[PDB]
Amino acid sequence: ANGTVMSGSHWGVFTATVENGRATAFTPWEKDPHPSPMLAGVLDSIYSPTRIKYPMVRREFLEKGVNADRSTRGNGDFVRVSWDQALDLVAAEVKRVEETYGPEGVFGGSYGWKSPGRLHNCTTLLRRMLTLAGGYVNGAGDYSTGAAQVIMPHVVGTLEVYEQQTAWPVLAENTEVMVFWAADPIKTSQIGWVIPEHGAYPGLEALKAKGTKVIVIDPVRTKTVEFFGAEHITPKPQTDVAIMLGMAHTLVAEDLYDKDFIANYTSGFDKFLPYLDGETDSTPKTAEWAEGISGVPAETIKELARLFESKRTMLAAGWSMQRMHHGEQAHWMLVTLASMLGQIGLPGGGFGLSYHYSGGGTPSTSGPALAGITDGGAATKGPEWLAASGASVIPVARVVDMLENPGAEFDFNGTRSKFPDVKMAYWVGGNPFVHHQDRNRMVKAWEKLETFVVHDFQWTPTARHADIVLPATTSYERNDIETIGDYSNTGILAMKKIVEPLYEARSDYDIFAAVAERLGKGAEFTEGKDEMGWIKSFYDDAAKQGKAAGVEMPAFDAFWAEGIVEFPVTDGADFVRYASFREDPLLNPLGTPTGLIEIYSKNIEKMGYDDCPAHPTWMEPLERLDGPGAKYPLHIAASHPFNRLHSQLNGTVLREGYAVQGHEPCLMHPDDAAARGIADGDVVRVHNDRGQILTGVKVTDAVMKGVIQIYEGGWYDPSDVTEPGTLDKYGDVNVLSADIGTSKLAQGNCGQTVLAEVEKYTGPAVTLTGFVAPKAAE
Ligand SMILES: NC1=NC(=O)C2=N[C@H]3C(S)=C(S)[C@@H](COP(=O)(O)OP(=O)(O)OC[C@H]4O[C@@H](n5cnc6c(=O)[nH]c(N)nc65)[C@H](O)[C@@H]4O)O[C@H]3NC2=N1
Ligand SMILES: NC1=NC(=O)C2=N[C@H]3C(S)=C(S)[C@@H](COP(=O)(O)OP(=O)(O)OC[C@H]4O[C@@H](n5cnc6c(=O)[nH]c(N)nc65)[C@H](O)[C@@H]4O)O[C@H]3NC2=N1
Repeated sequence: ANGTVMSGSHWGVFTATVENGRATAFTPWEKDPHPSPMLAGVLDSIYSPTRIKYPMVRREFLEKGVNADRSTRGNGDFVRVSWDQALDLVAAEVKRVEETYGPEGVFGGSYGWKSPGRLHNCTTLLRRMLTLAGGYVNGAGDYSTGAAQVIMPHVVGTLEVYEQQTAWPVLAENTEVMVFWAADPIKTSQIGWVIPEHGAYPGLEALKAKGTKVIVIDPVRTKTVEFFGAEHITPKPQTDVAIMLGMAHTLVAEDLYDKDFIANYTSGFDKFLPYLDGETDSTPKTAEWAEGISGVPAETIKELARLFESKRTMLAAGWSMQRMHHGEQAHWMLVTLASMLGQIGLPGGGFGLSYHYSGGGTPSTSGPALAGITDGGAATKGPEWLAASGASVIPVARVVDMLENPGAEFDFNGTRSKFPDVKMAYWVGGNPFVHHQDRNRMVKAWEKLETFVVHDFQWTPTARHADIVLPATTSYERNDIETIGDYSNTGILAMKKIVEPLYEARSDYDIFAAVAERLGKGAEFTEGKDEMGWIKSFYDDAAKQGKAAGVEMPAFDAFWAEGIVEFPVTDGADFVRYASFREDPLLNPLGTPTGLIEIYSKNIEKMGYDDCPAHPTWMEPLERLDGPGAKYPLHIAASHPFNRLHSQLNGTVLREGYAVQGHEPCLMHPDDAAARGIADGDVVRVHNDRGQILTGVKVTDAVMKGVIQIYEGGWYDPSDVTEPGTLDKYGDVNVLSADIGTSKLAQGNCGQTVLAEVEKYTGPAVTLTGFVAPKAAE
């Protein structure tokens, strides 16, 4: 096999060079305006030393089954087995758990970023098989906008976080002041949930070319700051709401805010005002009060408030500030501040919660939607699940609380239910042993599972902790179809097979059709179709919709031969979010009970949640930098990796470009380094009451004083899985996070509410074992 093949991924469209059946180079699509350097690691992930070769069974589970000693999961003691033995065993375990415990005994939430592709959607495929097996417990929401996606529907009446933004070109022509609040779009625009078009880069470039004022509010001097030479505001992490309240207070005290916009488009500001003024608690939320909490100068806070009120301003907020205790307050208070500015719905004004994600704001084309295989759920009646058997769904980040407290009650967005009693967890396309908070608690809670099954193509910590590991193929070893552009709908791509499945790896589709076949539902899982039958069915449906919309597309074979279809932009570049509501709120009301922006929410008031009041409120978090009585001195900006997609690509050649002494890097301010005797490049121990990890320090004033940056996604590498609190040799920041809910409203994760201490490491030397396969899988 010596040629070139085009395909796509979460990092973008690309062309692979193949030489005697091996992919040797991934070259970015010629129309990608800003490719990601991570493509080199994508290619490397097909072949790296942590590629999973064969199906494996954890020796203790192979020998003892449910009586296994579960405290040794993760020690790497696996036995290689044949595909037939492993499929029989997985099918027997699914049947056994379903029969013995009901669907409530099987957790199938399997949260994860997987790979794009309408056919090879491993998490949907898992659920298609589990539906056929009798059912399963699902997850609700995600780790990205756990809080924001639940509070927005109460406030603005829509999901908001995953909806199209005012178009980039409308911003270049109308916005005078662009604010990136807790957003680093240069960093996070590299990837897409579906194939990315990188539409933010030309949008950002156009703002810079127009000379538009840009202000970044972030504890770290990011590349977004650098790109624009932006005015950079450095709040102590977790104090943005106090700053917003200080700005709002200033707008009232100086009599500047838009009273008309508040009277005509919002509901409940009159119940928020007294609190803002301090009438209810003797604590006027002044700029000075906000300086006390956040560290940002009171005069800067007022000057920003005045600037935003006097110029067409776009508040482009990111999501790290809601992935925290009381996370709901952040975007609720931002919308409240934006309502006080009165520019929601005007070209270039208001707010936007997706300018830093998957091309939000890239103009949408007139093309049709593309849909892929489904879980079969809307197809034969799932039996009756009664409340006594527990909820059939949990907020995703409550997975460990669930395992630890079967039958216990939990509150979620106005409803109380009981946790189901789960005995089996099946995970594909996700890495919970890296993405979930409080690794030491989670490691212990996993002992409640009888059986844990994982499919991946990389030996992640999650694969290392499974009882049964099945090697999946990458997208580059099969064919698929997918949209380019979560919002732009730039076109549809043929994700063409580049190389044959490596080693004994199999698509998740093939695996699940095999398990389903052993359960007696083979035909039902495949629907009588094969890989191209499924792909052509999705395409044809897309084509039928396009033909009916005046966007006719070629026949399938013709589309597949070209490898792509691109669609025309009609009016998508003119899109202004909230314009129709602004233009006539009686004709175009929002989906809230009042039809208006709810600054005070009667529906939330009725829930009676102490941690989620009925108007945006400054509440003390579990821990925050310089909080009164806080134990630990440094805030960890546990944010998204520049050179990984979460944990993805950790076990590739890219790792050498950022690792420090082989460990995940930790940014630290020179003053904080010097106070601990720490030198740039030193191995340091980062620890709190929940865990301890090793990182390699990079001393830089890019991180504000009091804050260290350790990205999420590091492959957890425990020194000894049987030792509680064991040191993590590589640097998974989730060993240090707490596992608590943003509040009772959303139950989102608080992965960025983290305080810790750092010292030069003086323990025993460490050997990294997470970047090579377990000995028996070699
Ligand atoms: N402290 C902290 N701060 C954060 O900001 C933070 N972010 C959170 C968020 S928003 C997210 S979404 C999570 C990410 O958590 P997530 O589990 O989504 O992370 P990934 O590293 O994308 O794991 C995806 C896995 O799927 C595997 N895979 C890819 N394609 C396939 C396939 O076709 N088949 C199979 N079987 N496997 C496949 C990949 O190899 C990889 O191991 O981390 C969350 N955790 C976080 N913690
Ligand atoms: N390169 C890359 N890697 C990825 O893993 C990745 N993941 C994707 C996913 S699923 C999503 S959800 C998004 C995540 O998009 P999200 O906006 O949640 O990104 P983060 O990197 O967690 O935080 C963005 C910025 O917030 C700053 N910040 C942290 N705490 C605070 C705070 O208290 N106040 C303020 N004002 N700023 C704070 C951080 O320093 C960081 O620069 O990116 C997506 N894109 C991604 N790109």
